[PDB]
Amino acid sequence: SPGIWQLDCTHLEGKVILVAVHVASGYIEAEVIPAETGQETAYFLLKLAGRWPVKTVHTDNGSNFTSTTVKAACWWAGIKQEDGIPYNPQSQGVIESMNKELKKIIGQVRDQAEHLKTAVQMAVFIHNHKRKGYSAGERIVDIIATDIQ
Amino acid sequence: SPGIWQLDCTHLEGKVILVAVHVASGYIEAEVIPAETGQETAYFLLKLAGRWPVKTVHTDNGSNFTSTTVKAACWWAGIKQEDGIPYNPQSQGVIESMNKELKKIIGQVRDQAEHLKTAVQMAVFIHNHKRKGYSAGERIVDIIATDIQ
Ligand SMILES: C=CCN(Cc1ccccc1C(=O)NCc1ccccc1)Cc1ccc2c(c1C(=O)[O-])OCO2
Ligand SMILES: C=CCN(Cc1ccccc1C(=O)NCc1ccccc1)Cc1ccc2c(c1C(=O)[O-])OCO2
Repeated sequence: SPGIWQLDCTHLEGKVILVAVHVASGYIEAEVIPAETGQETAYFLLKLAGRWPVKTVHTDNGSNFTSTTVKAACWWAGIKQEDGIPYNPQSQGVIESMNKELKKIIGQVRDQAEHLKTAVQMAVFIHNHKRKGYSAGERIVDIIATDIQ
Repeated sequence: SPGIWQLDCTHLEGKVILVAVHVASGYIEAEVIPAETGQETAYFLLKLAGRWPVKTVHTDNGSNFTSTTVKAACWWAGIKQEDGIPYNPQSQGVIESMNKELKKIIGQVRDQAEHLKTAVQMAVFIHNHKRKGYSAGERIVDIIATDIQ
């Protein structure tokens, strides 16, 4: 549970926003890329796993699941690459809700940056600090610290 | 001190590696950029602060300290922007040592990636996971969790 992340890909302004969600906390990391490729996805996971103890990744689609570059990054970083089949139906909904919330925040900050990537990082900030009470940033640290002890 | 980070800029292969060190743990995040500008430094800090509770940043040089874009990002993200003067002489040495260790790791992984940015993320991964016994990634989580509690 402390080590499980889910990949999520959403679109805006003709660009792609790749998101990793820490399932147990709702904490996120995201980046803007021109298109979702195996190489972009691989690099994103390598970044993520150098930063948090990533044990398992539920990939966002079958192409990233199949991708030999994505499998190579997961091998490199010690990550168990799994499919993203929502055996729990509530998962599709949580992710769609998350994409809608993130797009809302992006629109609230959109005029504060020329580039979409800036707005996306502002939205990540607001999302992770939003007190729900604890924030997602607080919850991820507590979950992992509890795990280490 | 759970919220204090130090910026560090180093060079390799005619490119710039921008590093943020979490002082109390030695945990790092880094990126490759073509040149250190205020815009690049501002964007990097915005990413960092959406991911960890960044309270204070010791800037790496006077230009980033002066930079109005860097000040604007620190304002946006709630970061107290400070100078980086090593009033403590041991700070120079610690950072110099980290740069040499990071470059060493980059050399050990260099052939496993075409692009320097890939090698740099591999190096961040090895650095944050190295047990010295706890790893820097373990120490940062514990420091911040204790703080939240
Ligand atoms: C001259 C700086 C460039 N602009 C100015 C701007 C243009 C249009 C609207 C507002 C602003 C503004 O000053 N917002 C406050 C602010 C500044 C920095 C960080 C957070 C908030 C911000 C910026 C900086 C670094 C970046 C960027 C961008 C970006 O515009 O996307 O993209 C990659 O790294
Ligand atoms: C087909 C992918 C391209 N290469 C292949 C390669 C070229 C030269 C030497 C080795 C390799 C190799 O397969 N290493 C294993 C490996 C693959 C992925 C992640 C970690 C380790 C890796 C790569 C992937 C994504 C990226 C990259 C790069 C990069 O080469 O820098 O840069 C930004 O996103």
